[PDB]
Amino acid sequence: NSNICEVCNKWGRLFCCDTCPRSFHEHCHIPSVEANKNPWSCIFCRIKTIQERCPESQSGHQESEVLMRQMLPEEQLKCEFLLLKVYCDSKSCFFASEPYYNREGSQGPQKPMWLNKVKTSLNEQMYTRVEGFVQDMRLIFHNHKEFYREDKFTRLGIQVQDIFEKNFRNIFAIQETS
Ligand SMILES: [Zn+2]
Ligand SMILES: [Zn+2]
Ligand SMILES: [Zn+2]
Repeated sequence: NSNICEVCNKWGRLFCCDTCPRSFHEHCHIPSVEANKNPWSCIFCRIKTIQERCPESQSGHQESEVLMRQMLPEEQLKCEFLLLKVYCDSKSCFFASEPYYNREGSQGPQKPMWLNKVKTSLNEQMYTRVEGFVQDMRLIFHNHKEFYREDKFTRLGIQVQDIFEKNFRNIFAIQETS
């Protein structure tokens, strides 16, 4: 196995996947690493199995159809993995925990949102459709853009949203367009 956490790139108390070389901190994996289960397969492995069992799941889809899907187990898993893909970027630190807002010339968002809140909402099965999860995720970046206005710090929201959007298109096999 790997000697660092796949998500945060630090050593520590690591749980090792049995079907690939990745390792994880307990709460870096999503879902949190399962208590028993020998062997244990990580989320990357579980996502790969879905594709292999239904090759046609990789043909192009329309975003509007994807968002209306019910959060059955496979969609739940895909949203977990997309969330994990954002935490994999170090710039996710800025959007992880509950923000606060006191900047001259700006007002905080009406509906604050952050990664750990989305993590909890997945864990607690609070989303009934993919649209719920994607809306909260895009809301994180949109709040940041509006609040920071012309400060160059706005760019951090563009950068992390780009990671989200590329991974969304990959994981849910969105039809490629020009
Ligand atoms: Zn970690
Ligand atoms: Zn694995
Ligand atoms: Zn099939």
